[PDB]
Amino acid sequence: AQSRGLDVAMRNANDGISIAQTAEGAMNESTSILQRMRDLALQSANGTNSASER
Amino acid sequence: AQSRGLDVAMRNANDGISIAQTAEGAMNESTSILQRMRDLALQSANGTNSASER
Repeated sequence: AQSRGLDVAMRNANDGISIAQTAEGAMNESTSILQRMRDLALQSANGTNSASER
Repeated sequence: AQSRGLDVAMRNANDGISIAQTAEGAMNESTSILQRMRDLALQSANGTNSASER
């Protein structure tokens, strides 16, 4: 019984690592988007931008 | 007469071991069923199961 429980525990831990991996990948995409947005803001901060390109 | 009684006692004891064997086999099946149910519960105790899997 304990060995079967251990196998089930390994499967549960693998599911946990998989869901963590999926979350990590989503966060990677989000971080890339955030960095792009930060660069956009920094570019907008330049004085010579009139209003339209802003 | 004692010899006849001894034969009767041997037959009765053998019937008893037969009953014990049948009960033991059925209870072995029951133990297997309980082990499978325990595995099912441990699997369900995950967090990555939403609702349908449960």
